[PDB]
Amino acid sequence: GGGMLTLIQGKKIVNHLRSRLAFEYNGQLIKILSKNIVAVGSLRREEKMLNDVDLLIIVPEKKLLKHVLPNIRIKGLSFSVKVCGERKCVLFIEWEKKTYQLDLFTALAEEKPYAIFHFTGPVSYLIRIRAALKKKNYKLNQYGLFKNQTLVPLKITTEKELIKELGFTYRIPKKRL
Amino acid sequence: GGGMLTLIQGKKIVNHLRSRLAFEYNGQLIKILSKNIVAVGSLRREEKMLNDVDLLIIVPEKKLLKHVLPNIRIKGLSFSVKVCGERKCVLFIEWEKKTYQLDLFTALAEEKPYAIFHFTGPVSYLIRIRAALKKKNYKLNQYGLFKNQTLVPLKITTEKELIKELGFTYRIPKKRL
DNA sequence: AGGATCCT
DNA sequence: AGGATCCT
Ligand SMILES: [Mn+2]
Ligand SMILES: [Mn+2]
Repeated sequence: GGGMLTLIQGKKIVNHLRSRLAFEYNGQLIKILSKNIVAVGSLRREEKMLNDVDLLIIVPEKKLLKHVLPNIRIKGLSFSVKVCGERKCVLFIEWEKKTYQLDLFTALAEEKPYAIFHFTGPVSYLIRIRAALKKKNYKLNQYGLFKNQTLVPLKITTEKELIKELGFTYRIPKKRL
Repeated sequence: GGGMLTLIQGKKIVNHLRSRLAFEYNGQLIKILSKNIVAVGSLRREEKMLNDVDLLIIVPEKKLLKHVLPNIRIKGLSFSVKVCGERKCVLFIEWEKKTYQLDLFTALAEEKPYAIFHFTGPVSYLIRIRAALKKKNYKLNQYGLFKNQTLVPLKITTEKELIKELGFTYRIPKKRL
C-alpha cells in the first residue's frame, strides 16, 4: 500500500511526528509526549530503504490502551487506517504528495524493554533468541519473559539490561540478525 | 474501508462478478467458471444489510492456489488489494461510484463442503458446532474434519451430507446461529 | 473454534 | 518464535 522511503526520509517523518501525535479521549485531544515515542523496526536498524516506518508508543496507564491507537490523531497530516486495535495500528499517511505506511504499536511502562527488543527485530534474530530460550522452557515476547505462562519478573530497566539478563551478547540494532 | 450494501445490491454485485472473474497465470488470463463461484457469508444467510460480499472460489488444482487470488482479475472493474494470499484476498472494489469490500476465499474440490460450511457462518454457530466436536476429540475447520491432526475422510459430497454425518440438525443458512 | 495474513 | 487483527 505504501511507497518505499529512504532512511533519511523515514527519519524526517519520525522527526515530524514526534511533536504531532495525540489521541482523542472523552472529547479531549491528549498529546503524546516525544519521550514516549521510540523509533523501532528497520529504521532503528539503519536499513538504507524502508517499506514502512515503525513507532512504539509508551502508554502510561493500562486503562488508556482502549483509547490511544483507536483514536490516534496526527496534527496537520491526512491519513487512512488500514487495520487498528489497542496494540497495532497501520496507517497510510500522505507525505509530500506520496503515500507511506506508518506502523504504530503500544507498550506499557513495565513492557518497555521487551517491546523495544521485539519491535527492533529483525525477524531472523528474534527467532534465534526465542528458540534458545524455548529450549530452557522460557517464552519471550513483546510483553515479558514467561515460564509456564507465568511472568518471570526480571530486575531490569533498559533493553541492554534485558539482553544481558537473558544470557545473550549485546549487539547494536544494525548488527542483529 | 468499504461502505454498507443492501442484500439486493450485494446480489447484484455477485451476479456481475460471476462471469467476470479470472486470474493471470504464465502470461495468460484464465477465466474462473461461474459453477466454481459460491456466495457465502452473510449474503448467503440473507442478512438485510452487508458489511462486505463473500465469494468462495473452487480451485481445480492444488498447484494453482499459488496463482489464483494473488493474480486475481475482475473484467472492467477497478479495485485495490487490502490483503491477499493463496486462501484469502480482500479487495476494495469501485461500484457505481462507491467503494465496497469484496472478500475472496479459495477451496480445493475435496475441501468444498467444509469450506461452504465454514464460510457461511455465522461465527456463533461455528463456535458451538466446533466446541461440540472438540469434546469428542475432533477438530473441524474449512479444510476437513480432523482427529489428532489427521484427516478423517468422510463419505460425503454436499454441505447437507456433511452436517448430517457430523451429527447435527440441518438448518437453512438464515437460521444458523 | 479455528485459521490467514500481516507485524517485529 | 510469538502475537494482532481480521476472516467465517
Ligand atoms: Mn517496518
Ligand atoms: Mn462477510
